[PDB]
Amino acid sequence: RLRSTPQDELHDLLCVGFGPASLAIAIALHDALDPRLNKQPKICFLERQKQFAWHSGMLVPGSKMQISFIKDLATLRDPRSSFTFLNYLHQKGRLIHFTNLSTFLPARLEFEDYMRWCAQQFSDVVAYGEEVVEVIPGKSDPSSSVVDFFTVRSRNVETGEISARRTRKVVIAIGGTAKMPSGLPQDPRIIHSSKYCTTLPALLKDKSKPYNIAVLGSGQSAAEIFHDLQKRYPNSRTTLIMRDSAMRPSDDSPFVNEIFNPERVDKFYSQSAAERQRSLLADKATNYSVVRLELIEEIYNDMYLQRVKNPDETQWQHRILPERKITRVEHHGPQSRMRIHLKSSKPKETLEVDALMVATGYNRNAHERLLSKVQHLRPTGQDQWKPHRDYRVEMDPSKVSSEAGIWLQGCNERTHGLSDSLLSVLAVRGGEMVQSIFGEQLE
Amino acid sequence: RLRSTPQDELHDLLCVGFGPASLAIAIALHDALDPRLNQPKICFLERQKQFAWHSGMLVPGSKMQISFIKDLATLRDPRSSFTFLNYLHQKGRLIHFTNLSTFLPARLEFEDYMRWCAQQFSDVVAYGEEVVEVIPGKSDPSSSVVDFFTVRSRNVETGEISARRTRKVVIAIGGTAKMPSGLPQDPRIIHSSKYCTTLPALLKDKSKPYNIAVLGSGQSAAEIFHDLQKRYPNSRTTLIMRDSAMRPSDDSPFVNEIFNPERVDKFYSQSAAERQRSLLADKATNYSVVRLELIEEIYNDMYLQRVKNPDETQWQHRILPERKITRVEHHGPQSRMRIHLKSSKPKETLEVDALMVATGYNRNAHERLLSKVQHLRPTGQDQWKPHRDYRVEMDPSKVSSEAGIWLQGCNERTHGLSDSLLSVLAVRGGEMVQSIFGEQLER
Amino acid sequence: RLRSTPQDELHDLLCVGFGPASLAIAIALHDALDPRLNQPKICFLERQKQFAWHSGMLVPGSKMQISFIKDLATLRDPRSSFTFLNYLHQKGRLIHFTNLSTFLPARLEFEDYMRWCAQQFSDVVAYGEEVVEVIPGKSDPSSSVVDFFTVRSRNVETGEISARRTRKVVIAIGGTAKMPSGLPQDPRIIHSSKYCTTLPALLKDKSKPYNIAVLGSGQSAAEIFHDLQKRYPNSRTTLIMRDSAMRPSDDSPFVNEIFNPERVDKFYSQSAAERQRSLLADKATNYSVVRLELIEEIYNDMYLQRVKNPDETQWQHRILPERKITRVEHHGPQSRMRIHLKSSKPKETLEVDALMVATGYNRNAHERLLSKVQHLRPTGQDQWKPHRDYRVEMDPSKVSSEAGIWLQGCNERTHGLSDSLLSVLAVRGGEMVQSIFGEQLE
Amino acid sequence: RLRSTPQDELHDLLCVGFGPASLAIAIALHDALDPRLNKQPKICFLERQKQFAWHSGMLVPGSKMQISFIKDLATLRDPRSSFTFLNYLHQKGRLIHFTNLSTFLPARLEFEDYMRWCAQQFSDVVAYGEEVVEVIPGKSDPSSSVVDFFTVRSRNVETGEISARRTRKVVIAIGGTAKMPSGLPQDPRIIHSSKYCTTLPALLKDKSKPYNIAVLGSGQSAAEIFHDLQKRYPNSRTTLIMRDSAMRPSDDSPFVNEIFNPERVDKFYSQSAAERQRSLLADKATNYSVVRLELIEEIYNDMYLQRVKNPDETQWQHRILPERKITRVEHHGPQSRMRIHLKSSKPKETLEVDALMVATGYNRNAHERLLSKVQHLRPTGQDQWKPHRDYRVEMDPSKVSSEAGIWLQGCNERTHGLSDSLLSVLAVRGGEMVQSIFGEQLE
Ligand SMILES: Cc1cc2nc3c(=O)[nH]c(=O)nc-3n(C[C@H](O)[C@H](O)[C@H](O)COP(=O)(O)OP(=O)(O)OC[C@H]3O[C@@H](n4cnc5c(N)ncnc54)[C@H](O)[C@@H]3O)c2cc1C
Ligand SMILES: Cc1cc2nc3c(=O)[nH]c(=O)nc-3n(C[C@H](O)[C@H](O)[C@H](O)COP(=O)(O)OP(=O)(O)OC[C@H]3O[C@@H](n4cnc5c(N)ncnc54)[C@H](O)[C@@H]3O)c2cc1C
Ligand SMILES: Cc1cc2nc3c(=O)[nH]c(=O)nc-3n(C[C@H](O)[C@H](O)[C@H](O)COP(=O)(O)OP(=O)(O)OC[C@H]3O[C@@H](n4cnc5c(N)ncnc54)[C@H](O)[C@@H]3O)c2cc1C
Ligand SMILES: Cc1cc2nc3c(=O)[nH]c(=O)nc-3n(C[C@H](O)[C@H](O)[C@H](O)COP(=O)(O)OP(=O)(O)OC[C@H]3O[C@@H](n4cnc5c(N)ncnc54)[C@H](O)[C@@H]3O)c2cc1C
Ligand SMILES: NC(=O)c1ccc[n+]([C@@H]2O[C@H](COP(=O)([O-])OP(=O)(O)OC[C@H]3O[C@@H](n4cnc5c(N)ncnc54)[C@H](OP(=O)(O)O)[C@@H]3O)[C@@H](O)[C@H]2O)c1
Ligand SMILES: [Ca+2]
Ligand SMILES: [Ca+2]
Ligand SMILES: [Ca+2]
Ligand SMILES: [Ca+2]
Repeated sequence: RLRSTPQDELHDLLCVGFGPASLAIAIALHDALDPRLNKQPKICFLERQKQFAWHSGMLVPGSKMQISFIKDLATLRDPRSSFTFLNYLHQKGRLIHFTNLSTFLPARLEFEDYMRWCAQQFSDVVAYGEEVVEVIPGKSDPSSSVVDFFTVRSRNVETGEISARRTRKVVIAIGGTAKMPSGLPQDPRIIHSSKYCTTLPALLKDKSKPYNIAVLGSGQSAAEIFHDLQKRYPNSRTTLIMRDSAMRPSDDSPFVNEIFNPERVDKFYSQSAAERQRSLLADKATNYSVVRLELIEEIYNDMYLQRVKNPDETQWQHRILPERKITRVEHHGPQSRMRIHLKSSKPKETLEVDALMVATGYNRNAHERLLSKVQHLRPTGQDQWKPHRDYRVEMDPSKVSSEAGIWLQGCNERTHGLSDSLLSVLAVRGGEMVQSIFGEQLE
Repeated sequence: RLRSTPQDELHDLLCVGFGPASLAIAIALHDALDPRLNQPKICFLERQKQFAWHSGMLVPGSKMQISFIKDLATLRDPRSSFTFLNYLHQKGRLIHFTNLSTFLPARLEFEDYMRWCAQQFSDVVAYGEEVVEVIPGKSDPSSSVVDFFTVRSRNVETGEISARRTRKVVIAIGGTAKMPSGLPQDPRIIHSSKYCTTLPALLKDKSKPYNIAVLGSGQSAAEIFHDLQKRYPNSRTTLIMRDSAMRPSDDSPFVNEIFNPERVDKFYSQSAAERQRSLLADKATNYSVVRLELIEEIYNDMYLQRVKNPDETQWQHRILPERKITRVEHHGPQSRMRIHLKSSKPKETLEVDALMVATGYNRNAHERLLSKVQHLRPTGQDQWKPHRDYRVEMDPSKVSSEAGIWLQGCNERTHGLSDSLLSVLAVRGGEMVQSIFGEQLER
Repeated sequence: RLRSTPQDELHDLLCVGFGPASLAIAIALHDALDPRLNQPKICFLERQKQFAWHSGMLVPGSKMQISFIKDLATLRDPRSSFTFLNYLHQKGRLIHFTNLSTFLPARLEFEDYMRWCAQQFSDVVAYGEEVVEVIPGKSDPSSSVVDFFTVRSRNVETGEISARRTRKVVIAIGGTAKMPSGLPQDPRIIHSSKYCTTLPALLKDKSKPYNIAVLGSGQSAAEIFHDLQKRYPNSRTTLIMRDSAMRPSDDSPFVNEIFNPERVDKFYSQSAAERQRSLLADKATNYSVVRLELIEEIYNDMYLQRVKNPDETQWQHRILPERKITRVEHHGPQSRMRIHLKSSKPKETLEVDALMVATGYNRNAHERLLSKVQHLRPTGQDQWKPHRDYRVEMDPSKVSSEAGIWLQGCNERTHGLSDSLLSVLAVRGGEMVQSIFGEQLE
Repeated sequence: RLRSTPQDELHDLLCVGFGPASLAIAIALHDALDPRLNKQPKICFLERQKQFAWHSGMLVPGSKMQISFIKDLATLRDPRSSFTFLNYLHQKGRLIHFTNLSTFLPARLEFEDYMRWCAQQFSDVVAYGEEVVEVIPGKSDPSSSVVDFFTVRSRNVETGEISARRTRKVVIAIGGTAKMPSGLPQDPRIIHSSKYCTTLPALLKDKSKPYNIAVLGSGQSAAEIFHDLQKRYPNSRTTLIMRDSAMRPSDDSPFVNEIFNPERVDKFYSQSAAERQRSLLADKATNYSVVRLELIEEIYNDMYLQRVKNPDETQWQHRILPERKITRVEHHGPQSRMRIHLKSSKPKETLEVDALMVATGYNRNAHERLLSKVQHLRPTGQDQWKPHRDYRVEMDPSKVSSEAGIWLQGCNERTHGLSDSLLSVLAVRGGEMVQSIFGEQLE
């Protein structure tokens, strides 16, 4: 229903990224325009992938959502929305079938399809294959001392051509970038977890071959990869390398998990920086460096069966090496394998591996580089973009028109809480964003 | 949305009973008239003084036995405003229920949801009306053809009789208590359906060492037996069952596809012999079975008695399996009742202060209620025959086409094990609205 | 420590079979001989070359269906050296098993536990011996009374016949494959009991798109159906069942009291009518049922196919309910058989490279084995009748009291649903040692 | 089979305390003397309580063990022992019935009965009702300057009379003592969790009275008390006061829990003090200030039901006050209720309560007072007892004979790991203790 804006027109809103966060904004805008639900803006979305896809590099077989399907992209804002997960199922003729599953945790493949089904209804306003590379200040009058729009430049991921689009307002919703240990070198055989399903098969084409494959880390991504490798490459020898002493379980308990409630964002944001830092630390185990207990137990059971076959752990096909860090990687010459050097992680062993899967998490700072050509518009003394409660970043008012602005989505954990980077509050936050950006225009 | 019809007018439809089945029809009619989602003269008569859902069995901790997705609207249209999720959103409780991580709300909570739905229809529901007669009406003195029905109800407070005229009747009156034959009439012999409303009046002192027997081994018997040991901590309770053990309900996913709304067509279109065979083979999904978790809790309570005393005969709370009651003897209120037991195979004497009889329900009450119109059935029929759309066969030479009677909730034999449950109410509500109002709504 | 008896001597007891039932007797005799806890001339004959527990069905990930406490000793004496926990302690694995927090070891692990037990009786077990007949013996040329038995066994690898003489015999030979009568004999039609041992030799290319059918809907059919989809990832598998659905086994605690060892006394004393009715009423504990967790796993795999394609007819792996096989075309050089299906209610065909037949077992094989002594039964018996202590009725005028035959594992009709399982083996082994050797040990 | 030594004789070993730690030693000595298990020392145990009892003040209805029954007092050392939990069940005629329970976690009540069954076989070497008060040095030749025995002085609970027993070797196995926040005054209405079942009923006799009852803390003891009070006093208003933001789940994941393995004691002890501290910190959530998830979920569901009835948390019968600390208690005067003053626990609110349950944990320092009169025998420069791997404390060899010594049990978490104070390694540690104390004597 949302109609396209011509590429060279002045947009009202341009969103960088079309993952769940921008999709929830698109959905919330649709719903706010729906006479059936409420009491058209010139909008477009740029997405570097060639079609909608949700962490496709980590769609390992059997992987599940880590959040109740009720926390979809609409329901917590309005269960009557056409964009609920249950309505998607009903449109697919699968609602009763999903009901008989008796699970709150769909396969990630299914929840990706739900979001693909939503995203297809916005295809007229999404430009796929466009990687935004810079955002530059615009002036309607060149002799004005005030920026009143932004030019967003994007690179065609197939041809390299640079496109430009003008917009009053920008949303940056680009998720995370791979965090690599600084000491690891670049090599086609060292692959971050985010590119597991998508590039490792190309590297290791023979599923029956006895590859040596190592996994670095001990959070959910590492555990899913380590566990999947033993099925994907049944004759491989896999090694899980972690600096902790053990995989530790994610905190799914209900009182702790109320920090993810949508209505907590007001209170979290109003707290002092010192309190927000302490709170995030105390609740870290709900999300970071932890594994769903059910997957830990599965891996533990697999280890036990190896113990039944051979009591000597050093002889096991699949091994966990706890409290170790990689200190050196040899990787030159035509030989297939790298030599990983391991030391204790407390305050030498070597391994010959065909590939090293690096499951060491994500950073959420890439908006600083994307926004570098407008960062002179920030107030003096800021080395970082500062979002208000409504996610609009602070601009020097002598330099930027009140009609122009930039909002950040998904990189605001420090100011808005641990739910900021997840699916947890997207339905409600998308509704807040539509009111913040479009509210006056709608009325 | 549904406006009252003056009590004197010729109604389009009168529904007898305002339990979940009739409520689902009201909701389906509301949704069919809702321009977001897509007036007849309708009224409902309910004997209870307000909406209430097996209030006599609202024992503490009792839970739904069916996923909340099978509420009164979602399987027909997840966008409906009458979904359980939207009810939670309207109550400010949606996020809190999400953190519960359960498909099975407390029965108390699901009653409040349906009561919240029911309040939307307060203009078209007359509470405290017990329907006692359905009378054939002939608007033409010069024709013996019946073209409407007069429904007579007795007000439970005044006892006055009121009459309403309607073209069509829905009979949606649930079940009546099934009692073993030959029990004496004694206020201390109480059917499970009146457990919460009658037993506390009879046994007022919660600390007294009452002897309380429970007859049966299905879900009602297990919930009552388990609850009595908490409600009367010093009581001596006895579960009497003719089976050798409580058996677990079948909640496995392939078997339970028989409850899918789209299976109604398939079940109906089978011969009487195959329908009868089907119901028998699948009986363990519903009848004479207990949810495994409750079985396990009762078993653990029994085990703890064994820890304290190895002699089962001296336990406070006991199960007497493979027993039948030969008679319940009484000598007035001055003394306990005496339950005489023998083997249920093709002996004990119990002295009790009350006998909870959890022996299930019959769904044949519509036969008495419709006795004054049964001469309009085709020659030879001794029971009402519903077609697929739930309308009973009438002799077409005796009843007009504008007049009809439908049955809801008593049609297991022709429509499947889901008929008496919540399982297909949302979808069946939609079909009923089509069958009864479809043309009227098309014009 | 059970010492061997010279083969030509007259044994006190000869046991046919060395599966868990006979093994539980050996363990109970060992424990009865141990003054720490509290020698007859005994020998066991086993057709397999070593101890093995349904090796043809040791599917990856398959689990015990009974708590490890019902091992081969604990319910009779938790102090026994032959408990599962002591075995783990001896293996250095007890703390590691504890951390699993499960009552259900892998079948592979429980087999190893019983193998560890069985290796301690190697002095009294002859493997590779298939018993073929039991013939009566009369040690007195002047009396017509049978007072011993000769057990004749064919060596598996040499085919040579050996004769062993014994006063008492135990038959503990488990079950035989039950096949639907209308199926023909073909290398591509394999009973579930030979899944792991026979199917790989027939279907050698783990990556080829075979069509593989599975007949039945009990635990065996479910385990094979689910496993085939991993073992042959490109196969098209089909579960053919005459019921409408896989149904869950009853593991609920009151019902499962029927497996309690002390229940055998009460069950045995019931009438034949009551025992038959009782067995029927409790059938869902054991027969034609699937553990709920596995049903749900199979259901979830079906659901994921529906996510990828809503048309069930085009799914890789399918279930075909309320079907019966009316005909199999298997003659010809074509690698695939054609299966003809009809409704099982009182024209579709499948072309398959193999049909796995998971249709259960019979436990009547002792009738053929004992045929040369069946004239010793009392008149008017067409079956062997076990007493409570598992000794079969013999005509007193024909058989001396110091001679007898006991049956193990085939007495469900008289001793209850626990008879064929591991459930009462520890306790039953103790009772058997008392019945067979009790007067001898006192 | 262990026979009494006359009270006035020189014992080989005297154990202070007869809880699970001392009982495990008694069991290991018995097994070491059994020719079945391995092909008599003068020993006595002194126990303050009148019979064996295992945290009887916290035997709340429904409380369960938090460790697999396989970790009983013998099995991990020798599954053949007559003192295993499975053998105890067999002796009681309950083994099959417990098997049908399908649980690794007996009721605490049942596990206490198991240990009482073990303890009663040592009744000839245990003096109950004896509170040890001091350990004093002994010189068999008083003119010499070498200590070669110890006199253990104990107060008879019934008569207060002091008796003295002499021994070469002493074991201190006295568990923990109630830890109270230093700011709380002494008052009969302020009760530590350790005395909940035994003292609170004496204080609040009428189970139907609407008492106000507060609970301080958020570990397992606070959760069990908070949950139990709501059943024990159905009309009470209970309040859980915690300085954390929420109850947090205990870590029962299997890799982490390998720290409780008996064979890990060697690994843990052989680490530096820095690394022992760091590791105890990393694994703290297995044991301290945490609650079993299933209990958290049950309390959460009870709170949810209150919310169904009334969305305003301030009106709930039972409430949780997070991030609070008690700053003042008013408790002088004849009024039934104390006034508790609360403030935020972050770096005006009052409650009036009939009682305050203090679930603030335990200290394990009480051995230092009992050994004060021998702490001059430590080597020069120690102000704390230093146990070696085999749990014997370091003595100055020029002052203490090699045939005399003191061992500590249960208070050595610092040096021996998180399992030290639990049942986790008692079977194995008992065997080790028998070898250390009586090894040469038996060989
Ligand atoms: C493997 C994995 C599984 C997860 N599972 C869950 C879960 O089950 N439940 C849950 O609540 N959360 C989960 N998360 C957390 C995750 O962050 C959210 O699920 C969600 O993806 C966040 O949405 P988003 O739109 O903020 O970020 P993303 O999903 O990362 O989306 C960002 C988008 O922007 C695009 N983009 C990036 N840079 C540019 C650019 N320069 N120009 C144009 N486009 C660009 C990317 O291609 C991407 O599509 C998971 C995270 C990972 C890594
Ligand atoms: C204790 C109990 C618990 C159950 N729990 C579940 C569950 O968790 N999930 C599930 O799917 N099903 C459950 N059921 C099955 C139950 O039948 C349905 O939940 C549902 O109540 C059926 O709805 P109904 O409108 O058909 O009948 P009812 O709910 O019985 O309602 C019929 C109505 O008609 C009224 N009535 C009867 N006679 C007259 C008259 N002469 N005049 C006027 N009014 C009359 C009654 O007062 C009542 O309000 C349960 C049944 C029982 C007994
Ligand atoms: C696939 C499968 C899985 C099962 N899993 C379980 C479980 O987890 N828990 C449970 O309680 N029960 C289980 N059962 C039931 C099973 O019957 C028992 O576990 C157990 O195997 C019975 O032991 P048995 O010794 O009486 O028979 P078996 O285990 O069958 O042993 C019989 C032995 O006799 C031998 N034999 C046969 N004929 C001769 C002959 N003529 N001469 C010499 N030797 C002969 C056989 O080789 C065999 O070794 C399972 C059954 C099957 C088929
Ligand atoms: C409420 C609670 C529940 C617990 N549940 C578990 C569990 O389920 N699993 C687990 O692994 N651990 C559990 N623990 C940990 C607990 O420490 C162990 O269960 C166990 O109690 C340790 O035994 P111990 O003998 O070292 O100390 P205790 O059990 O404390 O025994 C110490 C004994 O010494 C006696 N004593 C003390 N001082 C003197 C004196 N001066 N003179 C004479 N006698 C004295 C006491 O009377 C007492 O009997 C629990 C602890 C608590 C508080
Ligand atoms: N199925 C799903 O829904 C799914 C799947 C995957 C991930 N996720 C979610 O995505 C988010 C990220 O999870 P993640 O596992 O990818 O990342 P993560 O939680 O941040 O874990 C990163 C792991 O790598 C380690 N690590 C980080 N830097 C390291 C370094 N320089 N050297 C050595 N080790 C290092 C970390 O150890 P330290 O803690 O010591 O730094 C940790 O073990 C989580 O919220 C997760 O739940 C969800
Ligand atoms: Ca949860
Ligand atoms: Ca289910
Ligand atoms: Ca069970
Ligand atoms: Ca665990």
